[PDB]
Amino acid sequence: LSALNPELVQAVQHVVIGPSSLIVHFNEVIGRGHFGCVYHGTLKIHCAVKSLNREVSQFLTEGIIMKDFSHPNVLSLLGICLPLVVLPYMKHGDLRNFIRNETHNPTVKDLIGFGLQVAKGMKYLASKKFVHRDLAARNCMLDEKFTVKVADFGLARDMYDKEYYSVHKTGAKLPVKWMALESLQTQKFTTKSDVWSFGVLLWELMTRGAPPYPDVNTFDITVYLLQGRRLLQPEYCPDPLYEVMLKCWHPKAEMRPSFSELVSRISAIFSTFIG
Ligand SMILES: Oc1ccc(Cc2nnc3ccc(-c4ccccc4)nn23)cc1
Repeated sequence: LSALNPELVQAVQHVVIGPSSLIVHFNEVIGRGHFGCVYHGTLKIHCAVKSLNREVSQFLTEGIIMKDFSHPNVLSLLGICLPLVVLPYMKHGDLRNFIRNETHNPTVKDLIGFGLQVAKGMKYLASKKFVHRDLAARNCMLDEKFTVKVADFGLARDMYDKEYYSVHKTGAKLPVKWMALESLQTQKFTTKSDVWSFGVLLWELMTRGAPPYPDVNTFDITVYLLQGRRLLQPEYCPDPLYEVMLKCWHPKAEMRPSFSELVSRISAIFSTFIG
């Protein structure tokens, strides 16, 4: 109902996909989230179609807001099929699996570049006052040109790897090993807590997808961090990039670099490498 919407009525025509335009292939699964499976689709362009099972006014507004976001390093929304979430197909899947995959071998320069692309995507999102809440390598994806896109947000938001989410008093399922100290304490999320997660993501990139804090159990991470601890420097992580990570994990949220600063600092480090 258009009356239930604000003044975003004129935008509904652009976000809605007619069921005649979309072919969905329920015999080929390309992701399993807690809210539903995602399937190959044809819209002629290749797409990913997300099922939602395991207010309509609010669902449409979320889609309208999301479709307006456009950056080469942010996963776009193609539209909603009245429902089914229609996303661009990502040939190379999520970033964590890609870097753990022994088929491909990114160089250190390639890995830093993935980091830089994430930073640009987050710089965009931050400029729109959008807090991600769940930035991690598992939640970024690569397309056919190996272009990295910040994903897992808006209508695409889900837990795509349940192992890394812990049940809280609140009952909330939280990615504790990617969370800023203050978020673990208050469960509030800010752009500055996204910056903390970004630091962990950089660590993931430089270890080619190692799990962070393996010998720490769940919410004991707060105890671990408060002992005066941070993730160790990976072998092939350049010294200045480790300094960047430590800045992302500053105990004072407001002292952490902006995503704009991260793009600048990382572009510089990236530029020193060949191949
Ligand atoms: O080709 C595509 C496939 C799935 C999606 C949905 C989606 N949106 N955001 C995210 C973030 C992570 C993952 C994901 C998928 C598999 C394994 C681990 C994580 N999926 N995802 C979009 C396009």
